[PDB]
Amino acid sequence: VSPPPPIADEPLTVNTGIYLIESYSLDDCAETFKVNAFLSLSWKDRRLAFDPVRSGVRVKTYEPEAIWIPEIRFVNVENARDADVVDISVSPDGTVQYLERFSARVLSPLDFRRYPFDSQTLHIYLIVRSVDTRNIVLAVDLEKVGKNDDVFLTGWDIESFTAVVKPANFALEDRLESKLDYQLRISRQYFSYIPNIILPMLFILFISWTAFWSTSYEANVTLVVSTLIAHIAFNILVETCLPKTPYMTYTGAIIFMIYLFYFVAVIEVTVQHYLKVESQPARAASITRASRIAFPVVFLLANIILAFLFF
Amino acid sequence: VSPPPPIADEPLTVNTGIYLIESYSLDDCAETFKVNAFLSLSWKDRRLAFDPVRSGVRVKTYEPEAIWIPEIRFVNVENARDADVVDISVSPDGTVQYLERFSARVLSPLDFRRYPFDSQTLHIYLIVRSVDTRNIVLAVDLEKVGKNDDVFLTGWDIESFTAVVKPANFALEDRLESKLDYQLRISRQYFSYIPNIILPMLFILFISWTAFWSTSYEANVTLVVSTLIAHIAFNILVETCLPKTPYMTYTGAIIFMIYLFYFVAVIEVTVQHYLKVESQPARAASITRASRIAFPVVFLLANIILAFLFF
Amino acid sequence: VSPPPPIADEPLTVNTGIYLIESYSLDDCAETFKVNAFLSLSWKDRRLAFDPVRSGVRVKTYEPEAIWIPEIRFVNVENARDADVVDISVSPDGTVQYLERFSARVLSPLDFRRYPFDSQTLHIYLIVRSVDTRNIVLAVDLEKVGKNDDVFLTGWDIESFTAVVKPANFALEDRLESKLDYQLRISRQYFSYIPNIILPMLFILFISWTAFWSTSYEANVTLVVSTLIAHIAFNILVETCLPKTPYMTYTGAIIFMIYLFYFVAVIEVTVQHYLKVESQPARAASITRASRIAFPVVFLLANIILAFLFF
Amino acid sequence: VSPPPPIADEPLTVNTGIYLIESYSLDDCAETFKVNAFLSLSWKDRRLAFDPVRSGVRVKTYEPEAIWIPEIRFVNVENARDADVVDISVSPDGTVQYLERFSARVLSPLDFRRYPFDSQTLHIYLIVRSVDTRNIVLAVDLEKVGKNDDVFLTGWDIESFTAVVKPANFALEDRLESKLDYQLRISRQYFSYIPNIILPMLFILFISWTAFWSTSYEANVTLVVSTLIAHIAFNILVETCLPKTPYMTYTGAIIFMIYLFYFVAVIEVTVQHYLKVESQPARAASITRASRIAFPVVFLLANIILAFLFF
Amino acid sequence: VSPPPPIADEPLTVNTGIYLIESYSLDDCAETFKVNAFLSLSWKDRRLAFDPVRSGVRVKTYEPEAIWIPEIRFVNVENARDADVVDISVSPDGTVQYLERFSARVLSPLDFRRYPFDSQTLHIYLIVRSVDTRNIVLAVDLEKVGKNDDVFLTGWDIESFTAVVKPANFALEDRLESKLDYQLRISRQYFSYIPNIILPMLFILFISWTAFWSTSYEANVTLVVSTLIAHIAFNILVETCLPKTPYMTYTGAIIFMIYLFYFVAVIEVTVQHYLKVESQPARAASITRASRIAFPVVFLLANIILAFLFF
Ligand SMILES: [Cl-]
Ligand SMILES: [Cl-]
Ligand SMILES: [Cl-]
Ligand SMILES: [Cl-]
Ligand SMILES: [Cl-]
Repeated sequence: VSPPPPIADEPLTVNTGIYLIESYSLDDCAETFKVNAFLSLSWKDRRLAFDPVRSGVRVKTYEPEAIWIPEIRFVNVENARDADVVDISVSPDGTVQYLERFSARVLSPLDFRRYPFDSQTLHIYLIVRSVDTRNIVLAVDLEKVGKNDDVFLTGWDIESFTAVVKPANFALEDRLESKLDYQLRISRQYFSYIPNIILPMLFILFISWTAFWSTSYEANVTLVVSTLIAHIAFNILVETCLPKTPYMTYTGAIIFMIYLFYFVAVIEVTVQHYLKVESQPARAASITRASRIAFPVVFLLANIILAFLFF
Repeated sequence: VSPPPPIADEPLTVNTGIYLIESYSLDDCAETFKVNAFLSLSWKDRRLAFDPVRSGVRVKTYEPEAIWIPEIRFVNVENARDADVVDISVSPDGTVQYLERFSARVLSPLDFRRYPFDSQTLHIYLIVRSVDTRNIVLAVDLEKVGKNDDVFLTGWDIESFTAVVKPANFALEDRLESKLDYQLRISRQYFSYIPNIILPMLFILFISWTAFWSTSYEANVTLVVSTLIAHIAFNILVETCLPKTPYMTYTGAIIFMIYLFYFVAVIEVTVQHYLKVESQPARAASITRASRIAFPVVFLLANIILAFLFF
Repeated sequence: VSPPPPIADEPLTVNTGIYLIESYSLDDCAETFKVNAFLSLSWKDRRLAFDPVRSGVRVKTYEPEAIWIPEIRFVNVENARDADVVDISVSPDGTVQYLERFSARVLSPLDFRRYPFDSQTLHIYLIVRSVDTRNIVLAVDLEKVGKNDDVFLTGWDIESFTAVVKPANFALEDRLESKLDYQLRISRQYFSYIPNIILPMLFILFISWTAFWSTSYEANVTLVVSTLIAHIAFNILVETCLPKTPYMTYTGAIIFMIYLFYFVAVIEVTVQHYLKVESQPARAASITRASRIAFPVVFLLANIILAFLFF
Repeated sequence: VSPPPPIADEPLTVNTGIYLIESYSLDDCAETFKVNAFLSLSWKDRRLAFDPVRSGVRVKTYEPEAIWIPEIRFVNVENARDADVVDISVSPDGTVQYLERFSARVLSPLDFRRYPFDSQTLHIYLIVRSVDTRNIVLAVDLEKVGKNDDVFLTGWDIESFTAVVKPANFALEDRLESKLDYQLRISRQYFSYIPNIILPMLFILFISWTAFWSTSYEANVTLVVSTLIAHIAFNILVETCLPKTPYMTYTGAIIFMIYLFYFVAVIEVTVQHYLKVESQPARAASITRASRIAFPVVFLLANIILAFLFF
Repeated sequence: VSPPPPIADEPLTVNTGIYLIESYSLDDCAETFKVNAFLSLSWKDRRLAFDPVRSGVRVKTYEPEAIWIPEIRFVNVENARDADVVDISVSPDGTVQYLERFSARVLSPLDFRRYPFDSQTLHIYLIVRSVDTRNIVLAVDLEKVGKNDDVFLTGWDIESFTAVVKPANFALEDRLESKLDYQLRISRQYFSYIPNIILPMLFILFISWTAFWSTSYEANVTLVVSTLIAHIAFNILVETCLPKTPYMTYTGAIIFMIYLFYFVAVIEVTVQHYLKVESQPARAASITRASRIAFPVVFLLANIILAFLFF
């Protein structure tokens, strides 16, 4: 079968709808997520119009092979979606109501700048390519756009699932293409990061600052260097796959700062020891006493600056 | 072929049954489990009724293509099930007995609050979407619901496999959906956690408390900081992928408390040393002596409170 | 097509055979193994019997579609096997000789109690479900059961590949099922565990016992605590994915004992130091001197008890 | 069908085009990348020519089976591509315009010599094998070569996607092969390596150099050996799967140098201590004082030499 | 169709050829490698004979379905090769020339005894099972055996790709099988192991030997025990998945020896300290002085013995 002909020169409108049944496997490192949903399609085919009285039914059911069906695809998918046609209904005026259930792995970039206090807009791009006999344009049927109440993404809060009504019409490979943007907004559940990651990492850093209440060089070396090892080992324990970004992130800046702090603490411990050995205890004592305040104060200030710069 | 028509207006009843053959890959991180089972279906189609005397047969066998079959799907699956039709039998009255063997990856959320002493109810939701001509409703054949004796889930005790008899009937995209809840009750085998994880982790923490029987600051620094490293290294060794939860868990609270305890132990060691150096040994001695009791007592008390709050 | 009818009321016997070509990927954690083999099937169909006089051919070759073939499946597989029909031969009396080459991922539970000195019996369960007209029973053709000489399983010694001749006949989903048990006996190659894992782990433990020849508390703390870190780090290096078991294992008991030994060694080091500081060197000296013998002796004794208890 | 015959002795020209829709999974370890693209093909088959006036149509649409299609394959793919034919249009002169959407895993070697400041040229080799009746030659339509604006490779800057116009024509197994080289130029986003990896690794090395301002052998041993552990632990934390190369790399040379530096620092600490103990403090003091300058200077010089040799 | 009949009772010869296009993913742990190659087949089927004058063609082209094709399989594959048929050419005498491009994961055992200075012979076994009407025998067409110049295996040098001309003909399940051995000779690129693994590991061991130039027990304990931790941590950093072997390997022996050396160094440090404390400094001094030579000498000697025993 070939596409329905226009009455006049008009393009064929395909009314679309996506209804989320399941969302899962949001992979931060791959920048992908898996979706299981309904894809509803609607268009007019006058060749399928009938008289309900002379035919004996109010609705007609067809097998996909029996009628012409627009070839709809997703742009940002890894491999083509897994689809099962659920229903094909034709109304007296020739209106076709198509419904399929599909599953797909969607490629959608993420912004890590505010991780782990970030929000993301996931995109699902629907596309149709025009045929020789006529142009095909996509539209959104808002009554057929939504999500199941029990839809969840582990580690995320689902904000909304909507579609940008106006399609993007453009030329690709010498034909017109009609593209729709379906948007899934999510915000990361940051709660667990506080007791699990941030607080223990700060405790380890605070342990190193005890070296400012000790004049024992051997003990101070153990304090600063062993806490540095504990910090690295803790980071191995707690690490999750985050991809390499061409921009600076909030977490990246803090982590770099923590390393810088271990380094400066070694400098202080080295300087305090050298001055004592070189018969200058007054200088050594005033540097250590200032460090007791300078280290937590500079750390608190830098964090406020970073929090302000990123949020 | 379209669905069988009704006698009066009554909906078509599809009698369901799921029999577990294999259960495997219960992934705590992904909150999924794989299942290999039988799906039995039964309904009556009058258009299939025959005279056994004329036909010379008491039962008729059909290929799926030859007859109308209800489109049954699973709600909480990653991809649509891989199914192999085993048998289709039609009796003289038009009763169809359908049987398939299928494999599916099921998405079912887990409650980690009581991990590793948790129990879970895994769900397998069966669904049917109604058609234009008639409404399709699902029913449970509790007799045809079971599991093979050899069915095992590594690390779990399988309690029961059943279904909630009453289906959930609701509207979705202008059509009725009939949903059945099949429930697989499991409880975690916690035994191994005691010698493998809990006891060695406690031993490492108890080692740090020996610093309260020593006035050597250099030895105490090594004790507390090196045990903190041992704790982290031990946690790397025994870790399993638990996902990040928006709620506090029993294990999460304990682990945080263990870090807090290493931190407070450093504080004590720092304070005891500072008072000795600042010519106050009486204060330093009474703080260390109180710590010998305060540390195990507060630890035992906090654990009882947490165990009470979570169980 | 439909099954061959019986002459008298006798069930149809399907003579089976499995011949191993390749065995691989024995996954201890998943409790699965992959197999590549031949599945030979043989049964009698009188409708296919032909007179060798007015025909021409000695044996007739058929395509799977042309004739009735029993639906044979594996019980303990993840997904249905990938099979390629190699040959279908029909002899004058209607004896059908079927041959396929298949690959499958088999789910077979393992007993870890004696790991790494364990032996396992891997099972491949063949099954047939009976039909409306007649009952189907499985049998073993011993001349068609075996394995290729080159068959190897990395890390294991293949003892034998046999079948339990008597099938297990039972009811399931209102029909008779005939199940055969094919057994692949294997024993773990434990050799490498001795130089790679056991010996270095013992050396690390023996290092901690040197603390009984030293009265230096600072050195003893480093000895016991740093060896505990070395032990944990070594275990991270050599670990393999053994699953969590509801029973105690030989390795599990030894590893727990090693942790207990590090703990008791800290106790001793703590006690020896405390007694010296509390003007009791005689007691401290006799505890350390006894520990020099008590630690290796108790360790040797406990190991003998455990080895006896598990073997 | 067989290929269109030649008018004179000329080969059949197949005009090719590749348009990138998605690029993902650039695996440095496997030296592979996944691609989702359009493959456009164009050639003339005179047997397909028609009269538009008689036919009443200006374009003819065909199913792949109905007409002869050149067998185009990729050389450097893991498996054959997953392709979906989108369009086949025939114009009155017999010009065929073919379009498919495909996904493929491409094997393309990477040069690690300049990692992480490297640039790579990814190759996608298109090939056609000639037939008995006629020679098939590939051509590029650079207009039909491009990429979607949203195409991204995590951690890389996509510079260009082009084709080398001249195909490589050669004999293989007694037939002509026409090969086209499609090139995807990428350059690694090195920014993040500076704060995340290089700077913390240098800080850890600088900590070891503080041993040159201390005469305490116990503190110096801890400084050098504990920083060596911190360096190794840090490398475990921030590391990606680079494959083993038969050539020396920039990163490989630097990392080796860092280990050599830890070794020489131990030598210095050992020598300084030995001379002091052997009543030679003047020598010990001058070696340590020279090391304060020698270590950073030699490190800065060697890095300049390496940077010059590799860039 | 069925196989071509014999003129007399001669077997059917199938001339084979394998031409390597790509080789990749040599997995040491799984003992597998992936291959992308051409499989060329040639045999005579007189039923396909034609007169070039009548047909107007000197060569005929067929689709796989249209003619009888020998069922060729690989013995040592995981699943079955997935091939796409490239060409089928029949000459007037009925000589068929078949060509397919395939991809396959091949299971081929590796000898780790000499790792990482090892060489391997990878095998690809081609097989054909004979039929009732006639025996099928495999042959090698040497003009159709080879590899593309660009063929590479990351981490390996490809020496040669050849076939053992004489097939292995044997009986299996009452039928003849004709097996060919295709051999891919490779040698490991060991270069990178020298700066990346061997040299840093030796440096760490040499650091422990500095304890023989120090009488400080506390410093010596830190030296030997902390280097042991560095060694283990380094091994975690550089480790690759070698499988467990029932035989001793060169690398296995060296690694065991390194652990033994750390153990004996602790013994020495323990003995030296004990003798000093037990008023025997002369003995302690001569043991330490002998160790300065004994440790590097015994290490150099044992390595020479091991290198001789393994090479
Ligand atoms: Cl799609
Ligand atoms: Cl489903
Ligand atoms: Cl199966
Ligand atoms: Cl391809
Ligand atoms: Cl194969």
